[PDB]
Amino acid sequence: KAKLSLTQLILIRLSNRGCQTLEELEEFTQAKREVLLVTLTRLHQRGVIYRKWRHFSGRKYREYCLKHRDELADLEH
Repeated sequence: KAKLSLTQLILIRLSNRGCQTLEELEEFTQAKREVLLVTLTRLHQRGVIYRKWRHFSGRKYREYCLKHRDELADLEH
């Protein structure tokens, strides 16, 4: 993991699985949430990684999908 950047780690992780959570990316990278969010946000502005809230077990959690139309995210969720 250390050999790759946090950008590479997230993108490759989301390449393996279309959508992951911040907590799952946290465990994957072992990086800080804020630091990962910086990468996710900068990629989000580039239209690379998209975000959507999903209600689960009485609580809403935000998850991130790679190369997934935001419109489609709204339709699916």
